[PDB]
Amino acid sequence: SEAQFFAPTKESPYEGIPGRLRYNVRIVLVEQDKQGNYIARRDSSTVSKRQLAATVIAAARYYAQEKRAAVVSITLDSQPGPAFGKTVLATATYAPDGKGVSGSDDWTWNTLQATPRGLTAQELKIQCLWGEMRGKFQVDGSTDERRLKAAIAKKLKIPAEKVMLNPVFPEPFPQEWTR
Repeated sequence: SEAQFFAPTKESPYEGIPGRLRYNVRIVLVEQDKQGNYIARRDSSTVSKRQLAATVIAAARYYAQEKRAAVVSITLDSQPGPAFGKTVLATATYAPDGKGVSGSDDWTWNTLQATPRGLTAQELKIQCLWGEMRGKFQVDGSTDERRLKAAIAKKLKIPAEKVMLNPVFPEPFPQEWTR
């Protein structure tokens, strides 16, 4: 039920609401390799929903303190990559003063989401191939999923019914987990 090692991939402020700084951050799970270097976590399928939630909760609390932000949004991605080369594993928005994003809301925590588990090395590889190859499979402004699924399947020598960008959708997570 503890937070996992993470590294930010993107950080940006939003000051649209006068006197209420928002800080939006995208994070990924990391691990140490044999050489002691940090890399994108190879397999997160054994990471629980509770651990994914604890990671975004801890990151939100960290950034609120460090950037002196009134509001902090954290998105945990499956791995580094383009928009369609990764998926959301967990999310959390934190407003320490209990006034939400607007400054007149009545919440401290919102947009609490976490997938039931992380992804396997194979699921992560499929996502990476999806992101790299999809540009060659554009037909009338949309991805030809049938042909993209088949080309990944042929490359990895696996069935096409195992090929998808999002193998596991996020779920809400309880408010009591943030206490």
